[PDB]
Amino acid sequence: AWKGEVLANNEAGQVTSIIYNPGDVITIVAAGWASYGPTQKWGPQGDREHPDQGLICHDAFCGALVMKIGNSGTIPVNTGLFRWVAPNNVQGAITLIYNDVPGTYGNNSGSFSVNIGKDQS
Amino acid sequence: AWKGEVLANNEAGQVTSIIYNPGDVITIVAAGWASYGPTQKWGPQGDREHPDQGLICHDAFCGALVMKIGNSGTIPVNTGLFRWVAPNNVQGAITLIYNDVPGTYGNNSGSFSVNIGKDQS
Amino acid sequence: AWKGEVLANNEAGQVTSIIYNPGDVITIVAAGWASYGPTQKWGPQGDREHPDQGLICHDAFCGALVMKIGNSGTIPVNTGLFRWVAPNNVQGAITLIYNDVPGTYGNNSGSFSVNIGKDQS
Amino acid sequence: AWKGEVLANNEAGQVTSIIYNPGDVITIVAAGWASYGPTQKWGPQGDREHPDQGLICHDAFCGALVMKIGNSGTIPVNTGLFRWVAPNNVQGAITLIYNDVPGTYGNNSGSFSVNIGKDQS
Ligand SMILES: OC[C@H]1O[C@H](O)[C@H](O)[C@@H](O)[C@H]1O
Ligand SMILES: OC[C@H]1O[C@H](O)[C@H](O)[C@@H](O)[C@H]1O
Ligand SMILES: OC[C@H]1O[C@H](O)[C@H](O)[C@@H](O)[C@H]1O
Ligand SMILES: OC[C@H]1O[C@H](O)[C@H](O)[C@@H](O)[C@H]1O
Ligand SMILES: [Ca+2]
Ligand SMILES: [Ca+2]
Ligand SMILES: [Ca+2]
Ligand SMILES: [Ca+2]
Repeated sequence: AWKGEVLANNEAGQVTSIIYNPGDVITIVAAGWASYGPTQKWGPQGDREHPDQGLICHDAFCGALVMKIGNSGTIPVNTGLFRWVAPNNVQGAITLIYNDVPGTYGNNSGSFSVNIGKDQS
Repeated sequence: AWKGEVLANNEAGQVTSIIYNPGDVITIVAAGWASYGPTQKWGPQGDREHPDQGLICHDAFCGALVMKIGNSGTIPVNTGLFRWVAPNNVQGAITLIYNDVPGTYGNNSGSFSVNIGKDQS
Repeated sequence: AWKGEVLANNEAGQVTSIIYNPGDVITIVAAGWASYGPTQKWGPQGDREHPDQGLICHDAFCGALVMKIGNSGTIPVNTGLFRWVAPNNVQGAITLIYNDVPGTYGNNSGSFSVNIGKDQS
Repeated sequence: AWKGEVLANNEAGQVTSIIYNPGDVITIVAAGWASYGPTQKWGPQGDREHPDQGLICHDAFCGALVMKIGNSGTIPVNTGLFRWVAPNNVQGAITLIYNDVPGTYGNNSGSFSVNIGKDQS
């Protein structure tokens, strides 16, 4: 299992120790408070009012938690994944990432605390 | 395992099929958008910019997801619980509850989708 | 999870720390060598070439591992149960027992080693 | 998980759909009756009274269930493995094999039924 923090201002995100292998079932729980610039903070689902101005993940709000598995495209995590299995032919290390516009992470703040584990399968 | 909705304006909470028994380990993941009044909506962590005016759970923000197990006091859930074990002498039906001030539920809207599962022990 | 030994000579059997509750999924793995009287020893499946002369469990061979959940009747365990749900409504402490005819346990010998845990549900 | 059968006269063994990966925890439960040549049949622990005359696994009796993980050596399975981690960092597909002397499988009969699953990690 893996337990850690994902920094909102980290454009490259956080490569965890979790290698998602074919057939794996995983569970992720994410918590905390982060900002993509404003004084205000949002949780791992991000800001439902802010427009997508070129986000690394277009299927989640600005300020949401997302991930990559190996060299996959971005996949929404939001508050977490419950006994989740990946789409075909997706595998590799899980990288966790705050959803913002590339080049605009510098004014970000806060973090999410995240637990990942493998479930029975 | 249980999957269901928890309505923000339901003061009674939502009873799930989950009976928490001594020794049980559980995982909860909660998602979605709800309001305790304002036209704006918050995820399962609630509104961190709002004061506690006599909330059912003082250990969570207003608009947060909370729970009771049998006749326990309120326990925070927020975005979820990862492989969690209850305090001794806490057991019975899990009821999920939106965190608000009692009697002020009428102006609430939205809801959270919540998965609960028992883990290996 | 529980690990312990079940003696062939114990007509009372072995209480475990596992309480089976409705909806629980369990796994048991049993190993070792025992006898209901003969010099030869058998594993937890017992002796397939021996007639049933009034065994505590008619659905398993003489010398097999069986169990009770609370005050249920006997349920075969044999070498174990993989991610098993009680097919009947039963509840309570699992007790493990060597399958022999009551009062004939005085010539029995050996024991089985047994692991039991609850699985995700 | 994988649910299948292992035939006593299959010298190569049965390749399963389970790929053991680094960090995996597995549970195996095996049942049934088989023979390495005699009339009698034995369970997945094999015959504790038969000498080792060059068995493919020296850590298990003749007629026992064993396996290989990738190009590992033979690993005893017997009645099964409870929440088990592979030693020495072995990894790869799990192949299940009846323990007998190489070239003497031709007179074998019966089978074991086997369940394999991955556990939480
Ligand atoms: O839309 C994303 C964008 O939102 C605001 O304009 C922020 O101040 C920028 O840093 C960037 O995060
Ligand atoms: O702080 C609790 C309180 O918050 C706001 O004022 C809402 O209008 C009320 O309905 C109540 O939910
Ligand atoms: O059938 C059961 C019976 O089997 C033999 O007769 C044994 O010697 C007895 O002690 C009893 O275990
Ligand atoms: O020791 C193993 C050996 O045992 C007997 O002699 C069998 O007939 C052989 O086929 C072989 O399985
Ligand atoms: Ca920004
Ligand atoms: Ca309200
Ligand atoms: Ca006896
Ligand atoms: Ca043979």
